[PDB]
Amino acid sequence: MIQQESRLVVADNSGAKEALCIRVLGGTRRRYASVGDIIVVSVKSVIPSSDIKKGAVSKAVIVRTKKEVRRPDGSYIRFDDNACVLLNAAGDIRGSRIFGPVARELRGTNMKIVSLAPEVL
RNA sequence: AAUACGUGGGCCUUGUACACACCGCCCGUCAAGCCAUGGGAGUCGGGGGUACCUGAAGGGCGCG
Repeated sequence: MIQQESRLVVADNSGAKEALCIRVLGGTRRRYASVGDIIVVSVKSVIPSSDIKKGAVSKAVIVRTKKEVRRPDGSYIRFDDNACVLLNAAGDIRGSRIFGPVARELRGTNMKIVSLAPEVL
């Protein structure tokens, strides 16, 4: 459950550390985004000598949600943070590593290259 | 014919920042062209220090 002005951890090896959600894409008055949803972000903090600049508007895919997500088999998963991965214009990973676990729902989001993740839960 | 003869050159000394020689040299501002370098709301880095919190391996100390 991520909305406009929510702050997310950036869970890849690109320069960004924190991001701010500008917009949830997908329709008029679409309020919330969950794992596997695409959002627009503004980069809030970077590491020194970062490829991406502070204040850069970018796209991202949500990979971890504090609010729990329901699976059709009656199971639920929730994480301790809210984390996203930045994307380029083509819709591909901007970086090369993924830090922390990612949700299993990302397999079906045509986002298979996040198989860089240490563990898919 | 008239009319009074007293008010630019040479010699000696002196100063010189001139020696094409005072029709000389020469300062400073404004304007023009290149070069280097100061101040500045801020903003971006680099490694070191202090304190705190976490904390591997391997010894020590009493499965911690």
